Amino acid sequence: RYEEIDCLINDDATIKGRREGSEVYMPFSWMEKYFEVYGKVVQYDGYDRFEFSHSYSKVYAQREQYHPNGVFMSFEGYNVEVRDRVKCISGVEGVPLSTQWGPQGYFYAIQIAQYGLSHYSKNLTERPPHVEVYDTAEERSAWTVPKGCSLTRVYDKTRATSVREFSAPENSEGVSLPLGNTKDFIISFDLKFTSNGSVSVILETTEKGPPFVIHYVTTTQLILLKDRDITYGIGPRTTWTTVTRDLLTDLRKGIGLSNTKAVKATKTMPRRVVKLVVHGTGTIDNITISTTSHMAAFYAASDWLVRNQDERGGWPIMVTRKLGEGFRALEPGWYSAMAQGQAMSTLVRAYLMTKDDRYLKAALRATGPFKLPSEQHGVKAVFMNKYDWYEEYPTIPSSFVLNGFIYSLIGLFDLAQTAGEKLGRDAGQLYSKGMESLKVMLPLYDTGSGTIYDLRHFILGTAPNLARWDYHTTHINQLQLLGTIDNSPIFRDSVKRWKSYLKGGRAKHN
Amino acid sequence: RYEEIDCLINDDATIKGRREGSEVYMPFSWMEKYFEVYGKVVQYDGYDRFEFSHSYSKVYAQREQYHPNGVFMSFEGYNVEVRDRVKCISGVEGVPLSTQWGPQGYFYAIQIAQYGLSHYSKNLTERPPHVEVYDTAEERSAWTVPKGCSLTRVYDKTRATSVREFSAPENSEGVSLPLGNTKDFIISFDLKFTSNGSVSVILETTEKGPPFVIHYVTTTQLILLKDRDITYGIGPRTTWTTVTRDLLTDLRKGIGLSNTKAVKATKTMPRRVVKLVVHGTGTIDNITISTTSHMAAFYAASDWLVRNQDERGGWPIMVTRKLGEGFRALEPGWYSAMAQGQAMSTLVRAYLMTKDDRYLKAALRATGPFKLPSEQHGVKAVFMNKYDWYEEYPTIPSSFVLNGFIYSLIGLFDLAQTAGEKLGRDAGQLYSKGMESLKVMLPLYDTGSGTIYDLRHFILGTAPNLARWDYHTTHINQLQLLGTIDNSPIFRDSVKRWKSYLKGGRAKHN
Repeated sequence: RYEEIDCLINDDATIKGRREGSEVYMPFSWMEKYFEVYGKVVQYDGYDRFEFSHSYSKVYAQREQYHPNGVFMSFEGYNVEVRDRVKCISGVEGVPLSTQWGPQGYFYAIQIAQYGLSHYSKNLTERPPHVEVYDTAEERSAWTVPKGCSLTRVYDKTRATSVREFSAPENSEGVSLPLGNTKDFIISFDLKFTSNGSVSVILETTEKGPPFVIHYVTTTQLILLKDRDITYGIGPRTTWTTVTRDLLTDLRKGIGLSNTKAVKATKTMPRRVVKLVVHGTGTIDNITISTTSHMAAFYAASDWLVRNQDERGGWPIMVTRKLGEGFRALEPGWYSAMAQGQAMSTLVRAYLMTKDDRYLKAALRATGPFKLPSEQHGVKAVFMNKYDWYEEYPTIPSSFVLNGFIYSLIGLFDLAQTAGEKLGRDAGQLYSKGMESLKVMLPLYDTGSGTIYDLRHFILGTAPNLARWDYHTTHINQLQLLGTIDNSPIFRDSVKRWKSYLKGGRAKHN
Repeated sequence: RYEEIDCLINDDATIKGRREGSEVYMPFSWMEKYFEVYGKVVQYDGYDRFEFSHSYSKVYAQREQYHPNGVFMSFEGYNVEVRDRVKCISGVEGVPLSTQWGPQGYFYAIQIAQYGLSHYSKNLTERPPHVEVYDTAEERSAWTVPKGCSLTRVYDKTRATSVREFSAPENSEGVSLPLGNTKDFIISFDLKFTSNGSVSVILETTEKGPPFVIHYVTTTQLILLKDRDITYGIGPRTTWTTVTRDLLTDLRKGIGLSNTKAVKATKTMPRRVVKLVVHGTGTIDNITISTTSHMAAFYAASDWLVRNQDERGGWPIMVTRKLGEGFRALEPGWYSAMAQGQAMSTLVRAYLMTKDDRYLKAALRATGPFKLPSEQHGVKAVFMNKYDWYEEYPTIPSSFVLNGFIYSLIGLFDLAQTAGEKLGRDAGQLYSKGMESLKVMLPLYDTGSGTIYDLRHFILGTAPNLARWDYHTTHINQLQLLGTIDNSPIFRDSVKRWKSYLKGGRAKHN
């Protein structure tokens, strides 16, 4: 005798429930939206279970105390390049290009840094990649050489082993080397062009029909799509470099090419790296395909940061940013505490890896914007005349975004610990001060059931800007990290309570 | 084909749900506790409905702009004396006595004031009471006069009409007057004793067996219970007074008499006021029974306030109060901004009714504690060195309870508006300043889904002390009141959003 029963919701709408004796059952289709909760029917052998969740995303399981040369917080599980705000990985720079606030496309230091840190972290946690090297057998030849082209083993005196000298007119089919990899999709080759040309990779995919071809060309063009040809300019390449490309990413970013702020999603996947094809004149060597190539990405990010830091020690964001109603628009050229800090964390790791002082010097200079107020090309805000804050968005009036601030602090900590007592005193001073403000202000972000993203409600006198669940777990990840390098009860206590919110826990009411 | 399905909740516990095709139904017995929501099965002609609610308690429907001589906020629907924190209504003082923080029993100005304001408000909104007058016919006699007693119509030269002179030994049955009221339970009589004695009221109730008897005796005893005899001392009564007693309250407070902080609940109700019985010598007149007697209660509260105000203009709370972990205990003698303000609101109404300046003078003096910091026998706190606050609990460190602060402000407004430009300038100055702080600090109490009771989380660095729903609607009631006397957008905007929280509305997340 389950019977249908009408359910009046807050004296407004009516939904259809079920009743069995004294028990009333309410439909999840209503619950999902009403409570903003989550549910899935999951299959088992001969039965299904319904799996309910109060929240989404998960808190990172720390394995040890945080240290500057180790994994960066939870970034071992963070895929930066896959997101639709990354238009592509530049062929010239080898780092992500952003479209998040301009469809124009711009290099954004936060993305570039996070690209570095995530690959850095994954290098520490993953099994080693499988690696296949091609064209490495006794004389002579695996290459296909059409009429009018040439491919010769030659000796470059600046190098230890022979290389391959190629010649193929642009209108010819080019010289080609069979690859045939069906498992791994990170390609690298050492390259030196003596003319305009291209290295093309032929890629069979899950899309029925002809393969896709990705053309890496000697121009500064960013990205192009025409039918099944995707083009990336990689610059002149007239001195020896190692080119490393993630074909999975390069393929999908080409497929999803869009005039909008977001790359179109695709389910298309690569199935076989068929062969490589070269047009022009020059030399090539060490043609390899690997499961992953994390450290190369890390160094590309680290080197981009060094080259693009300005005289003030900052990485200027050259797009206008309007944080919302009540906040003055930020004109191009603004700095971000988060950008500065994430860059420090990347550069410190690069320094510790190489002892190349250009990395340390860049990091030390990055402290510059932290010393100036927001209206003076800086990043410093003051909460109610007492507490220094390093702004993710240096707005007028101040905005006090939590996650970006803590990222700035982790950057300062990396730097202070690495530069040592004399050189790292400025960073260590900025850090200790920021940490004071953090410990004091942290309760202002706690709703009793989740967290708030910024202090917009108090600064503007408006509704709280509540943090979505993935920012909530980010907040937790950040505090548990800090909890390993600072023994204050507030970090362990906040983490414990903030974790309970993920399972529908709440602060007590009176 | 409704089938049972297991429901995994946050990867922890499993409950039994129901499934019909793609719809999953979850049991309210789990929902009620998990989401802390509310539900009732309500009967209709031939069917039941399940009525779901996100919250409890309701927001008061204002009918006009707030003014000092009108109803006090939502108090027309507030029953003060019925609560179990009120031990009884004193026979001597005619106002509530509290046991909330001491089972000892003490007079608490907040309760006394609210008793006054609620009865004041109900006088404005209710239909007039039915009123029955007894012993008012031509000579001579409705009285029963046992052997050895006397009851005579006599003339007191200080009074316009004859009174009844009584004489009955304490061990006699007393002289008695039939009443017989089955509908109304507020008894009053004019009284002057010339000896020790008592006026007893015989009350048939829903409890089977003999009637209860309430004895109003010429001692200072508070309240006693022995079998079906309840005793209240009303003092000597040796000069003419009007005694007014709510028999419903007097009965239940006697029945539920307890050595604890809380009066025991009872379902016992009065059914008939049978008769009145007098022992001793003296005179009595104007014996009446009414549905309600609101203004008498109002004046009893107003007069208590005048008599019990100290030299500093305050009503000292003479019990220790420990607000919670992190707050130093308050030693007896502390003041409350809420007590001060509620008293002003009562005294201003009394003044406006009577033009008796003793009421205005008391109110003006009540401003005293607002001018001193909490550690200096005052009520003033300062939020982060910038914002004056009037504390409900003047704790160390400061506590910043919202509802009590706003009550203090409504009191200051009543006073400022009533005392006029010269006399009311101090109150008007304290009010304007408090209102500045309120408008600025209000967002700190908004969780995005409810409100917070105080700022304990920020002052102590701990979990938010979330406001239960009835304090949430109190907050709303208070802001919509303020919204009628101050046109700032923040009041109308906060009210709108805070109201939506009652129906499961939430601030947007990012």
